[PDB]
Amino acid sequence: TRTEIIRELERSLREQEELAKRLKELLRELERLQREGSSDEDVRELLREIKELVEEIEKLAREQKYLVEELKRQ
Amino acid sequence: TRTEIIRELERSLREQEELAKRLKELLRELERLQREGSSDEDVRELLREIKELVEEIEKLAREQKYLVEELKR
Repeated sequence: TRTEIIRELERSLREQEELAKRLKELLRELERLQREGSSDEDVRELLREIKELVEEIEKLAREQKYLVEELKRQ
Repeated sequence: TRTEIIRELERSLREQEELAKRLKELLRELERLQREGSSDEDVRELLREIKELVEEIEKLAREQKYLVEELKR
């Protein structure tokens, strides 16, 4: 039972890494668009995707809390 | 101990929660700056802060993987 929870937790932590990396990429793009100028629509589109990723990152935190509690309760 | 490693994981997750909370807060501000207009400097300043928070979230993932590796053994 320990191993199965750990495998799921490890997947979740990998996902956290990947989402943070993607978020960094989008923020880099936003900085470029702001620096060289762009349409308001172009900025809003990046902000929308950035918002989605941050919401996904929040979800992972709740998952990981649950999985760590499972490991604690064994 | 398993107990002490779990406590470290609990700490790291609390830190992750707080960063996520702050990150949403700053993004709301960023949306305001774009919506209501602002100096380029104000936007760049906020983006610098947001970038730092995201780097910490990535750092915490690596810390948490390290702690889980300890827990497995």
